[PDB]
Amino acid sequence: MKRVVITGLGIVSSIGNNQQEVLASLREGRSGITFSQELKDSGMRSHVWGNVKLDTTGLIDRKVVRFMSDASIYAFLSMEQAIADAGLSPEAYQNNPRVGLIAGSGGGSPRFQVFGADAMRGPRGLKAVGPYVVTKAMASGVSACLATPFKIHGVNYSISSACATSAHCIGNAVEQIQLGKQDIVFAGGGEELCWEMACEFDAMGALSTKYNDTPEKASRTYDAHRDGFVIAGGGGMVVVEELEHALARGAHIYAEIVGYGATSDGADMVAPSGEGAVRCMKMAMHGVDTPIDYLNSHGTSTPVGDVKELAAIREVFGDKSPAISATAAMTGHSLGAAGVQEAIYSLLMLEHGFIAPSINIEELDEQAAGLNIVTETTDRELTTVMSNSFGFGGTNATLVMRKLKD
Amino acid sequence: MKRVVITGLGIVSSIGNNQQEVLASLREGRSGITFSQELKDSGMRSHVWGNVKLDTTGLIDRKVVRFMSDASIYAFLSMEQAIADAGLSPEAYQNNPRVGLIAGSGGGSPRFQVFGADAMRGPRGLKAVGPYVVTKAMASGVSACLATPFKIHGVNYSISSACATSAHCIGNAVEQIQLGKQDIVFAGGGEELCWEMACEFDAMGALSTKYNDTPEKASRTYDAHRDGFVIAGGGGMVVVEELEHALARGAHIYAEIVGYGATSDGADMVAPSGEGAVRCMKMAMHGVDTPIDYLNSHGTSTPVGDVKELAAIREVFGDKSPAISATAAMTGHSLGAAGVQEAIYSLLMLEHGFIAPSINIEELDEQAAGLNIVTETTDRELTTVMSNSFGFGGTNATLVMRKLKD
Ligand SMILES: *C(=O)CCCCCCCCCCC
Ligand SMILES: *C(=O)CCCCCCCCCCC
Ligand SMILES: [N+]
Ligand SMILES: [N+]
Repeated sequence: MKRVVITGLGIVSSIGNNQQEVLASLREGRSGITFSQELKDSGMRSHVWGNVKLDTTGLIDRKVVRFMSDASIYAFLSMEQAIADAGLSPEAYQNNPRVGLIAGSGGGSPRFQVFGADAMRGPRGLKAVGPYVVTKAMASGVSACLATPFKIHGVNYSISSACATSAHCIGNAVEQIQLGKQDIVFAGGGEELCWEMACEFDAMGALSTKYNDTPEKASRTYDAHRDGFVIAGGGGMVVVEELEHALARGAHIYAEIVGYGATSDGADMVAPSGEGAVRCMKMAMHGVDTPIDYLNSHGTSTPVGDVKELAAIREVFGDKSPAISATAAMTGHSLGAAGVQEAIYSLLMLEHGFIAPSINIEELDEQAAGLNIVTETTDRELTTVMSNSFGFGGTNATLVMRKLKD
Repeated sequence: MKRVVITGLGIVSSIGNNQQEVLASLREGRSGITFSQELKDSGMRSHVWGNVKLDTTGLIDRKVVRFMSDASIYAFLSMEQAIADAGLSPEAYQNNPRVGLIAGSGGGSPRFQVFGADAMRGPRGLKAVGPYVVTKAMASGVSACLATPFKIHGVNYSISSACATSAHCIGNAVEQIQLGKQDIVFAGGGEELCWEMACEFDAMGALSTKYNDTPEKASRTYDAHRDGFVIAGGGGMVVVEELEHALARGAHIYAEIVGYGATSDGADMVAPSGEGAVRCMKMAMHGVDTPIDYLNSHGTSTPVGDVKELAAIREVFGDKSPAISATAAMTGHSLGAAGVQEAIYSLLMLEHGFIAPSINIEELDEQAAGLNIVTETTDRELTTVMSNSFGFGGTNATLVMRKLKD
């Protein structure tokens, strides 16, 4: 079939507003977690989050941004970055049936959905709601709000799968190219950050609550004292392109997507079975004749999740386990945007030959012994990398990226 | 080059709780629209909707339904029907890596999102929210809540694209089979019905408001006096299966999916360009050398939308325009669930050899002159049918289904 590569990337995360700032953070093992007065004031127990430190005011045309929620905004900015980074101009990607977009979010826009209901219940009713809430709150917001202004004519929809959302978007973009339907597909996603959505995770005891006094230490994947993930927001976009098309235009190729796994646990609603992850990674590794040098785990810093994934990793690789680090210990978990942002962190590590450190591991978990968990920025010539993304509903996604021969 | 067929269906709509009840409604041109005190009490101008006339209490295991919102419930029930209709036993589709599920909703669950925020702001805070709001409100709720209890091991995620959602879910399912990755994929979707979501549409003037005293006449696609669509809820699911696999087990085949189109307008955020729909239908018709005997239009009864689609149809078929009817005039528009429900209506028409009437046309719009809009139930031996689905963000989907030879 057709080979697929990544020729551009864009990102807005808790550790950087572009790939340069992100690279700097990854290398330094810098945390993007800060104290949130908003979460505290809402009555939550978790008072920390991975927020985007950027004033998006006036960065998007007024007539365009009026239909957008934060998830769409973060993704839109990420896409602008990706387009430039890919060296693409309007004449090449706009009004072109061979160019599409697949990007989504985990929950659309809880903030505007609540805004809509709150306004409607007010004395002005419909007049207070306004005519822009639907595009801001609908689940497809991220794809709709980008495909329209960027004049995309190809495929256009969002894939949603909880914390695996943007990982499946990328995988599906790869499939569109392998099917020969598209030459280029912008893939990724975004997720807003707000108490409206965060309080639901706190309500199920999934968020960290014992480290509010020391925010940068809250997310501590694999640490024996971890107590839940740190919610984060942001966006990310990658330019997925057919190999010949990319070579023909002299594009800059970060890596080739040589593996994509998507499976289902068919077990628990909010807990991983591990069995699904094993099949997902094996699927992504099928046909890959090179060993996995680095593995960017899902590792959101949860008691069960963290170790369940490691057990799955041991089952897949056995004794030949790759180097592992959970970037979430620095950035927090951006839910729907986690898949693309982590794929990007992995691509930056591959591009710059280094392994980001898995921070805040003061006491390694016993069930994490016998594995190579990197806790310090390590320079190394990586060739093949793997990134895992798991979401509620037993949904699993795995991406394997490899450098292209010279 | 795998061929794909539909071997089972399930549905919960405003016009029936199973395929038999729906068949009867379609043949009788019976409206599923009723007056809604809920919408009126909320302060809306639109007081009509296509509600599901069924008490779902106790129809799903307590431990399972606790994680579900209405969209998931409708889809779940639809899937139970589809499984039985397809004649699939547990050991045939469960714990099987070759069996997946792709289903979504247009907006997850506005009701539970608002519920969570409301509860959180109350005197009980987190305790009032409970630990089940995330799985109910997340955009992937429909796929997550079904893949888990049905023991799905293959693909598992939701495709979301506003009012084209379930149509893209079906198309993606076809793609998974064509890629040889799955032998069976349950595809479809669901959408809850509530003022929390409906008021947002009324706020942009998209819903009918001039026929509240005569509910069954509110949805009137192609009528010169149409004034917006009638919001509806419900679910639908179809069993997408590889041909050889279906034949081998002696499955009942409704039709083969011979065409699937998915395009983007790249124009207006909440209005169709028409140009995108032309490309979508043409894409779905590629290689289809049989004429379209019946076209189930998106036709949601909107001023601009109704005629824009007819213009696109004229451009695609020219002087060879097919018989057309908008089932939405009877059922209302179920948003994310519309795609699969309309594909099911089309399959029932194909299976039973008849064309459902496009009701409530008291005065045909002038821009619809010269077309074959069926306004009376008409028996006819159909062979190839087409169904269109369009959504905000300029997202387009078209499905073409054809009876298998003998
Ligand atoms: C990751 O799998 C955990 C679940 C994330 C679901 C997406 C975010 C849902 C927000 C709306 C519900 C609060
Ligand atoms: C169809 O294209 C019109 C848009 C449908 C969106 C359905 C989901 C909306 C959820 C958010 C409402 C404020
Ligand atoms: N990851
Ligand atoms: N349709």
